[PDB]
Amino acid sequence: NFYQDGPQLSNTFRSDEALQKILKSLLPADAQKVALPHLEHLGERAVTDMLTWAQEAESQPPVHVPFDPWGRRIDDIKTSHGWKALEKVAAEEGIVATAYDRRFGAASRVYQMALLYLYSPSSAIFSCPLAMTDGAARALELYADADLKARVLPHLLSRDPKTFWTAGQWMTERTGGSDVSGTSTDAHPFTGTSEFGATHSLHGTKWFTSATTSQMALTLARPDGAAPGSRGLSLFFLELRNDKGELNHIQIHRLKDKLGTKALPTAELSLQGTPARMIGGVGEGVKRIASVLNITRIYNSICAVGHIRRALDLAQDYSGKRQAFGKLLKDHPLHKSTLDSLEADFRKCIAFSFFVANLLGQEEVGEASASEKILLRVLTPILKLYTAKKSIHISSEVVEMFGGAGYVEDTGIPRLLRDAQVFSIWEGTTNVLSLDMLRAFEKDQAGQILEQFLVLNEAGSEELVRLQKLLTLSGEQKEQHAREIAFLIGNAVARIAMKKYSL
Amino acid sequence: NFYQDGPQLSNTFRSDEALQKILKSLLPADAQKVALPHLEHLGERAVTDMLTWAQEAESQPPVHVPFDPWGRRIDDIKTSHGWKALEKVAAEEGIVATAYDRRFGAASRVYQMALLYLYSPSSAIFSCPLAMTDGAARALELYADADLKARVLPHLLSRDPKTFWTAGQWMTERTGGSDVSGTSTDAHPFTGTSEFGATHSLHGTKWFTSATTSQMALTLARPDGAAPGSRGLSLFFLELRNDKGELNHIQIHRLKDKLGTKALPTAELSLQGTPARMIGGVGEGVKRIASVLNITRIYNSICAVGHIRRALDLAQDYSGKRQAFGKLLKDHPLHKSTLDSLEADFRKCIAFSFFVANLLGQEEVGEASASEKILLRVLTPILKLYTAKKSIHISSEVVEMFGGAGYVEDTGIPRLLRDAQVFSIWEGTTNVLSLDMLRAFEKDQAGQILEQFLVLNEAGSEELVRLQKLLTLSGEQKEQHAREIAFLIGNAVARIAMKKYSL
Amino acid sequence: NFYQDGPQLSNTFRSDEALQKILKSLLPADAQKVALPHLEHLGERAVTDMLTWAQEAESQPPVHVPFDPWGRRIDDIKTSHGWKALEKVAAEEGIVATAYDRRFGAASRVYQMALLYLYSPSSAIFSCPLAMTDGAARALELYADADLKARVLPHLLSRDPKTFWTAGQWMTERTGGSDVSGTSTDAHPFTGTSEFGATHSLHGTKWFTSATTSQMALTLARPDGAAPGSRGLSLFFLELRNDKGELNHIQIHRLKDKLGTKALPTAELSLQGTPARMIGGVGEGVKRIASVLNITRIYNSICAVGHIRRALDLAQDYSGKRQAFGKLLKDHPLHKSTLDSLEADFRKCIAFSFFVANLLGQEEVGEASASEKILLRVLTPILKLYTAKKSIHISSEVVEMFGGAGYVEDTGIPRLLRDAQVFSIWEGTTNVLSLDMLRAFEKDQAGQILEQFLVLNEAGSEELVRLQKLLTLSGEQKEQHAREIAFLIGNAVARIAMKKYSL
Amino acid sequence: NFYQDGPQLSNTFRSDEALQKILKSLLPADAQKVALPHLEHLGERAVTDMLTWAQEAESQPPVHVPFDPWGRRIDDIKTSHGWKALEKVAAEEGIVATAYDRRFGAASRVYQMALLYLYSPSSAIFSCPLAMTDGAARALELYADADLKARVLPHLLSRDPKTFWTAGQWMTERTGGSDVSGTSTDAHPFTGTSEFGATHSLHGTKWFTSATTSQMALTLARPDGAAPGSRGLSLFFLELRNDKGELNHIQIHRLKDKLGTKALPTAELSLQGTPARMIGGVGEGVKRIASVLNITRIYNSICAVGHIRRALDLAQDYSGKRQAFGKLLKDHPLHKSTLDSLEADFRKCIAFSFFVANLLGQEEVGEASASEKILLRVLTPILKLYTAKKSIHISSEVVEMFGGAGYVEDTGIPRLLRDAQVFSIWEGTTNVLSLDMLRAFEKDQAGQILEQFLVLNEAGSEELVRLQKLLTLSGEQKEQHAREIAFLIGNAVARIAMKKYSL
Repeated sequence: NFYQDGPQLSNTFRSDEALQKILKSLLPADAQKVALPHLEHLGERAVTDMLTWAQEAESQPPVHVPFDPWGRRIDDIKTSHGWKALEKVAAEEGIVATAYDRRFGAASRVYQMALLYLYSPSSAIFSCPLAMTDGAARALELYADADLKARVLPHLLSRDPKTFWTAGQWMTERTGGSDVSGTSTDAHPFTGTSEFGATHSLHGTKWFTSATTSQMALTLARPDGAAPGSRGLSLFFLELRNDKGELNHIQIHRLKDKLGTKALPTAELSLQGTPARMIGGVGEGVKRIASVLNITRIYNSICAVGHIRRALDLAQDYSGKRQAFGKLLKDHPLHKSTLDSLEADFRKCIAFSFFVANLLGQEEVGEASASEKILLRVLTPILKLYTAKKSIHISSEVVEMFGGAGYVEDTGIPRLLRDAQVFSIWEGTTNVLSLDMLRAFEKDQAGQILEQFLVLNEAGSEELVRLQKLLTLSGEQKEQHAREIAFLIGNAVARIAMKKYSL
Repeated sequence: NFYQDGPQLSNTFRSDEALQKILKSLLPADAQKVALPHLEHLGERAVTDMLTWAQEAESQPPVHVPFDPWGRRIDDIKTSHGWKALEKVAAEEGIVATAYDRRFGAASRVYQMALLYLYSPSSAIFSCPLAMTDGAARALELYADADLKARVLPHLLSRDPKTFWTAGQWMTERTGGSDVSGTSTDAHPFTGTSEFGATHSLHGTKWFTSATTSQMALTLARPDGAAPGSRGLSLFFLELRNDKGELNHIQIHRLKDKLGTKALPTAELSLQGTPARMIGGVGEGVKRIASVLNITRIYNSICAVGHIRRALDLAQDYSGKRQAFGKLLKDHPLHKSTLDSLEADFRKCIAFSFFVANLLGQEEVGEASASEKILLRVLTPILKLYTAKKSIHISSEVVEMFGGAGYVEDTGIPRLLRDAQVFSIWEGTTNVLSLDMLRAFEKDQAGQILEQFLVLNEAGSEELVRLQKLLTLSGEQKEQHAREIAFLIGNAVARIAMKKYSL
Repeated sequence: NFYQDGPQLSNTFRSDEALQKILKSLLPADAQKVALPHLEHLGERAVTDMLTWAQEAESQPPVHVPFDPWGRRIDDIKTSHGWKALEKVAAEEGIVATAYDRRFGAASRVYQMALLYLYSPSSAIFSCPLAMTDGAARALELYADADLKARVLPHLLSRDPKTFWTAGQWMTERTGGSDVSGTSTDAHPFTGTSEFGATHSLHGTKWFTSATTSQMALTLARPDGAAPGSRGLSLFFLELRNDKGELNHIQIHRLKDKLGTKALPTAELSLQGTPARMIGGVGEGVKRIASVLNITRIYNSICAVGHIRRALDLAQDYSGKRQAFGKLLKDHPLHKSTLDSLEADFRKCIAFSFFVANLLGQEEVGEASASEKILLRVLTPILKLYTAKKSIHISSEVVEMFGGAGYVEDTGIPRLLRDAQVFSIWEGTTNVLSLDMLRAFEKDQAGQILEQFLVLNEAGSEELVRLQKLLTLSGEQKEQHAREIAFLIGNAVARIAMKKYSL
Repeated sequence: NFYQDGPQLSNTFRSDEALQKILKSLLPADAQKVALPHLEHLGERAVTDMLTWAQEAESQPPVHVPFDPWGRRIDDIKTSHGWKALEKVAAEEGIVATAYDRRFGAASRVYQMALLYLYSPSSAIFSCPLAMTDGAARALELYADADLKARVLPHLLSRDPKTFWTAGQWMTERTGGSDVSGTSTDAHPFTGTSEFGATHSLHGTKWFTSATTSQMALTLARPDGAAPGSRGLSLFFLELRNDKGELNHIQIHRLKDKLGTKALPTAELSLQGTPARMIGGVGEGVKRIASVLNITRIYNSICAVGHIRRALDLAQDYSGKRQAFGKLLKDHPLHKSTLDSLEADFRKCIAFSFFVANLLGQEEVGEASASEKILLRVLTPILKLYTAKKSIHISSEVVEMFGGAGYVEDTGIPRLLRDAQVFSIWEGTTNVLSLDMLRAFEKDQAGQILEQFLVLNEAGSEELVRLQKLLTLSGEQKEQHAREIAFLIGNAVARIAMKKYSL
């Protein structure tokens, strides 16, 4: 008799007025001429072939096969065809490469982040490998010798699926992930054959990694003569496999069985003499990898806001199809008010995100003012923790908006919450990033540069007045209030950005 | 080399100063004589044999076996030994029965709810069957003929596992759960044999049920020739199986694959001429079933707060074992402030819950004033939506407090979020209960009785002023503000209750 | 250190001297011109893309999805991409269609059976659907009205994957498969709409079926008012789905969890008013369906022998790679003698199979003598039970030849035994076919025609003497000796055929 | 409507006339007084609580958990409660210990083998650990120092579940299992703490083992100064865990996913400095472990015949419940003749098995004549390969006797074939044991002692005449015919034993 119609998606570029308004403000005419048709195309893929491949990957999670039938240690990771297909899309659509083709100045990074914004929610979180790939490319561009750059960058930035590499970023060990000072991976001097000029061999265990689907990784290790703690750490480049395709003295222990991001392989592994090449100098590892973090944290933000948009698209569509007590849900004043509130949060998030992406683009093309560089540094952790918390809140409300159906996995709706919860954890928790914000304040007059910016652009906001009072408090009291400070700034900046983009 | 020590629990009665303070206020001396050692005993089981049985049930979810090997339709649901054991615990510890032994007046229900509070978080949500069992006993006690009470109550209230029955409550159909007016299950006059005086046969589909875990159920159906909508619905009692152990014309379609509560069988089923007995008169179904809803909503609340306590117990213990940047997490001011904030929320929730539990007890022993009965009616939906939202927020924060480990299933931590999300959905969503609160106001001056209660018991405040101003608004403006109104009231009653119990 | 190299296959046409000798004897020059390059091509696919697709299908068995997420009964069966691909191969390589292109007279069927012989062992038993498809085409060709032939034959005999249909054959019910007289499926007159001229609606349960893999099926049912037993049964044609792709009143109960053939969906289903079209007259069902049985039994035989060849190819290759006590296994006299014995059995089986395949071809093009038609009738059940038993014996010996590895599933070797066991059970057990042989003798002097054939074609022998003595026995003594009689005949015909083909 | 009744078992002692006749011949009066009531009791357990525990273990196969949630390598093997329960039965019922309590002389081993015969088919192959436990106890009794015997034998032979140990026998490596000469496990001298007087540390990989549920194991290793090949191998004792329960430098790679014996943990593991104690002298390992093989091979035989009896009990019962073509299966002459033939094979197997068990008992109490010791040596491999092949043949026929149902796993019938196939592989393949027979012939005039025995007890058998002609052939021709020779002897001896026991 009666059966409920479930939610349906529509082209994600055409359905997103906020994104279109933002790009009209941030993209110059020559950029729009190329970007808008590309984006409209990607928006179509997001609800057609990508959507199916993502569903396929989520329904067939990766499997570790440590041994072949005759006892050879192979450490294969079996993935779905859909997962492999989503990697190919990332290459051919230039989801990473677009940022590094800086034809459009600062707008190149904006255009790229718009591609990521459409791609990510339909990628089964392949966007995580892409974040680390982008971060790795920038790090190599900034710090690596010309020969290493010549070998690796054409792969990371390739638009050809056959040559495209992704990178892992292997920073977490059992001792800590927030704090890497306890890193126990040793780097012994290495003299031998290599295809990339390896200088050391690495011995240690990496506790969360993206396993072996990536061709390279960056990691931290402690050379034989180095000091303890963070300043005995150097940055290292390594390749996972040799010519023939066998792992370079890398052993996978197991895959993590995770709350969400289930299509994404996350492994514990051991480096057992893995050949590697030091980048930068002894002791410089932590501060050099800091430029990988800035990019991955802005990826995380954009992916979290794309996730919000996907949850709300499903909720909006359902609200026009589900009836209760005589009315469609969208026509119940309380239900509509809840949706409106979530959409308002979304608008803050997407404006804030692209405001920061623009700042990032400005810095990457050398056109950022001293003030803009400081703003980028302060706002990046704030953006990340802000959009992450919002994406979890919104995903949970959307699960509840579907009622009982929201709690049953074959509707696809519980995944929204399971996946969203990752965003406030990966690349730094709310508290770790709140403290990074407080430490950004202590350098280059950054607290005052932020204050001047807020006074210049919206002196009369309710957030600024409260924020000023908090910023006068003691050191440890500011730490205790660090979250409140972060969200006041995030909200103040979101409002400024929304006005700037006419949202 | 280094391995992190994971969280450990300790006796849940001794470790809970809040619960002890509340019980010292609410239980008279004679009740304490019986209750406190029972609770200390149950608090030990909660972290020993129950914890093991719950883990086993969560690791071995129920499985539907529709057919035996020779083609007989049997619709068996295979469960773990741990799940069966937790059912035995519910009987022998009197997790339901304690409330119906009313020697301690209003305190009998308070004592029972303290038992539930300790039991639920170590029950793999067997507490859900218990809520529906308790609700069914109350409905039968209030409305059923003497012969039906004599048959069924000794099973529902038994302390002997061999005799104990649980009940299902089958309201939800595909057309709706919030709104049951679209109920399509027909009740035809029945003149066949039964063991319980069946009067009708039921034909329809019940879309979320507790499957065949229960020996009986209450449900709604539309008798032949009855009016459309909720006004044509009657309340029906049925038993699931006959003498031989065969399902009484009930077919299980499948089990739901759920976000959480995975040990709990939740089934879609069809009634295919299921004999049933009408309770009460034609047209009275929804109003009679409200006494099941009120009890299950208070169970939900107590279970949500027990869940919060469990999440925080794990976080607190971990915070004394995990180090970062040289210090235990508990010694980082921001982490400590976050924990303190979550604990403050916990204290509001438990005080509010037992305040309402005491009111329920008062009404059940006939000692509640007219105003207190009205308070109970108004505060029950508020308590439910209030504690549910807090439980989800706190579980998500606790997941993030464990960092990466928090996101990995074998630590047991992701389950906190997956399970918590259920609390804001079953037995009513936030918005549906917000509206139930608003309809309660429009009956017997309930809004005015509520307001006098808040004014008498708490000083003037901006929140109070804000609430009074909201309560005068338009029909539709009150609806738009229904959530804000509910949380304003919830916060006020929580403060009042915390003061009363010296928390 | 040391790791054993596992078995490898090579092109299955080039590696099979027996098959090549048989085809040089049975195929005329014009047939060889077409067939030999086609077969060499298929022999390559059998060890490349087909082998990969079969492994994938065996590793991802079909899954029944009875309900969509919103409660619609859809009864989907999800299969692997590999399974779908192997269906495409069957069409494009003309694994069925080749027989019905009778330009080469009796040799068209011989050529088709050579294709099946190479295809089947790398098909994850998709060859089972093909047998039933071939059988259905023959039944329709022989018995169906022109309009039904015009509709259906272009699908069954299509070489285009977009147009190709397979058929199921639904005979078995819970009461019996060997004996269909207890068939309980009723056929009521039907006056509704259909796309194929349906005359009845079917109501009953079919206990082993190929589920919804097929677009059509043949089945038996009892029309209203018909006699009891097999004499009341008629043959029915039905299509599984309508225009919209919805099942035509067919419900799938579940898939069988089988010892082997795990990639093949085998379902229990209920016909719940399924429109169907009677073929032939009332009471003629069993006799008309015999032309499906005869073809499927010869398919079974060829598939059993292809299975034997696959098992021995693996054993032979392994025997040239595995060492024990200083020598390759092939150089141990006892191991070599065991292999030689299994190979001698293989040669009997393949010669016997193609001998009967040639007879089938002769009859299908109208060129078979009266005696040869009778030989075909007698030898078909014998061939089937004979090759089946040999396939099981040889598979078990090959499992043991691999030693411990033979018993471990990821080597692929245990599957040889699990799959082989099916061959002696479907389309008739050893005893049921032994009795079919005995009833065939009692019709048209068939026993005497058989005996003259053996005497003319083979010298006198103790086996021959033993057989003649058995063929004169009592009604019940012949039954007790039915197996011995069948294997005596099978061995005699195998020797005669081997001599004829110079094996 | 119609549903088939499935097969049911009855007390396995009372239902087995062949076993009872054998024990009346082999057990003296004082032995029968104790044994027969014990056996009747075990026969009841075999079809009640053991049957359920075995089903439970087969439905919940063991799982390897290499890491705890915090990264500690624990290599846990999770087993079902039923598996644990079947171990307890083995201890309390004295399934091993009974043989070593030699109150009844040679009849003690017979009584024990009768217990094994009833136990094994209902043990989910826990009888395999018991075989290795028995073998280990005998080896220690024969060759170990008094102090080691004092420590270990009370555990192996315990009737108390709390103190009972099982043993593994770790002889197979990747290089070979039939041939152990390629053993690569090194034994370095060890000086340190041990609880059992360890003398060496072991380094190597064992390719098939019974994992970590056993407390001890025997294995072969090559000391630092030893020769290559088999005479550089010494026999070693080791314990798997220390005081606290952690593995003694043993790492489990994975469990095998096997054709059958699915309840039994079979693991690949590495010895990584595992402390061990040499038993016997350097170079003596292979010949000392030969006395473990003799016991495990007779266990295998008895278990294989118990397996035959179980398959036939199910088939016999089904044959009295399934009808086809108007008659119960048992009443169809061809079906009855097939059953009779299988039962005749069973009678040969059980008589042969207990004839050899009696010989074993005679040798263990020092009462075997020179001729009887030689007969035991020659007949042991023959018994093992004979009963194994018969059990596979009979299991396959029984699967087919159940028709389609026989091929579907939830009937329990396919397991009969999957499990039976192990018997011809473990502890030696048919060919390896056939060659061991031929080598037994070359010592102590053994071929002539066997001939004299056959001439004395049944000169007129058809087997002897054929056997004599084969035994005159050349060395390599005897090897080529080794299987035929083995089965002729097996059949000749089975006939002699059947006459001796009045079967």
